[PDB]
Amino acid sequence: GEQKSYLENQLEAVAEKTDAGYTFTFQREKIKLLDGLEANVIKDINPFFHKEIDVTDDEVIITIQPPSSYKAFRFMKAKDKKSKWQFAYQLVQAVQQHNLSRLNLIVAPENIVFDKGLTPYFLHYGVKESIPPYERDEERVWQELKAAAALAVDGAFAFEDYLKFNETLTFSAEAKAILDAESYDDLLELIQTHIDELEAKAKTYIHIPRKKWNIQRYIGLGLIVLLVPALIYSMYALFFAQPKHQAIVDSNRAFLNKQYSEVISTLSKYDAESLPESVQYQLATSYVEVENLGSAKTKNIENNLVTLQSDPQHFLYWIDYGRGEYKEAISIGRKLEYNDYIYFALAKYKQQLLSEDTNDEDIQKELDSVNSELEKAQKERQEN
Amino acid sequence: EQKSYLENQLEAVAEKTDAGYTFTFQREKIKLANVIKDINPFFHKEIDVTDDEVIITIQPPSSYKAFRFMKAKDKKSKWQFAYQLVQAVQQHNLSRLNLIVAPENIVFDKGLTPYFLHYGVKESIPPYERDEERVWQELKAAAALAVDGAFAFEDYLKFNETLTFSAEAKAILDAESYDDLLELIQTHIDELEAKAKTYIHIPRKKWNIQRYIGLGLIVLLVPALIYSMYALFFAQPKHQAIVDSNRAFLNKQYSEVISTLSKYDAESLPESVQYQLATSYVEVENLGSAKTKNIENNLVTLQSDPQHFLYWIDYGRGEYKEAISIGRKLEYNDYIYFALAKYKQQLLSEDTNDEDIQKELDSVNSELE
Repeated sequence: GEQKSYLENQLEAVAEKTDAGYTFTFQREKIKLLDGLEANVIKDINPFFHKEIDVTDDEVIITIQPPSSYKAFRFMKAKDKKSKWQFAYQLVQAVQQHNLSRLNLIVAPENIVFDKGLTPYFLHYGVKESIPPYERDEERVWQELKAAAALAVDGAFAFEDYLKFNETLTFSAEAKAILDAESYDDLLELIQTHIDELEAKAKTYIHIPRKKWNIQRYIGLGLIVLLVPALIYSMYALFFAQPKHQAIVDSNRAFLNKQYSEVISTLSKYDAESLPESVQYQLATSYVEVENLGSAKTKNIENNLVTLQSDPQHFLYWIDYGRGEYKEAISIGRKLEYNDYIYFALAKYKQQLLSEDTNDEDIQKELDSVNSELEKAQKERQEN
Repeated sequence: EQKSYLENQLEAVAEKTDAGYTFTFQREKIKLANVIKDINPFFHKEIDVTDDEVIITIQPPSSYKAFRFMKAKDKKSKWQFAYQLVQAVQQHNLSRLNLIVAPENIVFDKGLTPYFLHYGVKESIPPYERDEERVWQELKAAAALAVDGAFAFEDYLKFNETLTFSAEAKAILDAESYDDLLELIQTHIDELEAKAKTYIHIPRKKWNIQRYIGLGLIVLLVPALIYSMYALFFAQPKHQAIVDSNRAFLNKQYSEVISTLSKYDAESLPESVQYQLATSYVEVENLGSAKTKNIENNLVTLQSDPQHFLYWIDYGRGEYKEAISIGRKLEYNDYIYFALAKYKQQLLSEDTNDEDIQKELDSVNSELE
């Protein structure tokens, strides 16, 4: 199924690409050479293109060899949109600027080659009443031009789709604009606005080598993963660690001045286990002092139970008792096996539970646990 | 009043009015120009012959821009324009029309194709005759001006070994033929396309926003890192030292208080910590039981002048000249005499050539008697 191209069907010629150049072979019957020149006029358009004409008793072979750097139309499809619209602007201009009277155009893709400057060139030209296209056909050339421009810019369909079946196929917005042009200046203005819009868009863009762009991105992301711990630590050091140091300085100053109530208020927002053992000692002796027990009872606690060399559990007991945390202090008293710590905290816990209503079944169960231990220790301490 | 290159070569005044590009010559230098209308028929061309002037007016289509508008385009467009400029000169075949490849004579369309405004006429309008060598040098200078743009047209055209040209400008100006020059431009176009493949394209607004975000992160990270370094390596070890010396003070371990706060200056420590450090220096001094009792409950107390703490820390650290000044400030004669005596002992056991020590020893002995 050797299906022929548009150029081949229109001229009734075989178009091929050999090492010698582009071949356009016609039948002698369809070529009228009435002068002596043998279609010598075709060499007057692109003198830089090597042009040969072979006339035999039954065939006419035209050979066009453009410079090696010139590429066939098919190589436009892979270029960028800016280049496509520049090629289409220059393709319309080359058709519009054609003035050679004896030479007739055929705007087909198989007939176009372009240079490094994206300028299009036609390989085969018809000769007036000699080589097809025999006569000028402005309407045929106009429709060929809009289909070639649409094929080069859109590229969604083949040249014959844009050219012949135009009122049947759902074309692109860019291709419909090209194919619906009513004049050369209208199409040139349509193409110019697309070039102008692309050039304007490109001006608002920066072009960075991917390696440089990527290293700047990892630098920026590295700054973020370094700023989140530095900010979080700074917040802790400024709003938690620094005011704790000043509180430890202030509570240690108030302790030396026997201002036991001031030590309590200065360290009131801190948990006993967060404070150092020496600070725990000072807070516990301050709670013991503020408790206002007997002179002899206080003397027993301060030099036998809550000393700088005693179990830090003794400090935790008096801080819990001093902060109204009796259920917590009772557990500490049970751990140290000190029955006086258990009984003295159980008595205060009973009053704390008694302040709560007698309609909370959890409070009544806890109050029944306390009352049983207080009546057990009273009969034991009074006998032995 | 030096004119432009085009003006000096043709002996004409070149201007741009609303009617088009003006090229006015003197009647005497114009020899009897309808051939001028055969190159760009799309350009409106008029010739006015006055009794002493010939004014040529070329009006290309509105969309065509002057040579000066290439400078703001991208390098790829500048190379493509140069390619088509070399081709326009190479393809010029009209025998009676002569070229002048000057920037003030070139315009270009949306497809970057260059066009010449004024053409000379054979033995009629300058350039009167063809000059292939002048045209070749004009072309390479115009191509170099359009592509490089670092210097003016006359600098590239000068063709002298005086100006240190760019590598691209030198390549264009050193071309030996039209094909050598076209191929030279082609490899530069091909090398630009290959370089473009390794590039990412970010909208300038997006790239600028993240640059200020990134710079804002740096101005926020330097104070956060510096504060974190201070809090971790200076503020935290000082808090632990204050905790440790306050624990040792409560345990009557006066020598331990001294060694815990030894790396800190007395004025950097809080007043309560200064008190504990001073009473520790007083205790370590090992004075009399009664003498120590007088100091601890009359001079170095939690409610006394912090200068008393500074005196005992200076005395305890061998800073006798500093302690003497503090004793003089508090007007306490016992603080002056007791520090002057230890300063005399420090000066003793050094050398028998210290006249400054003998003068200081004579000052202390007179006040004690």
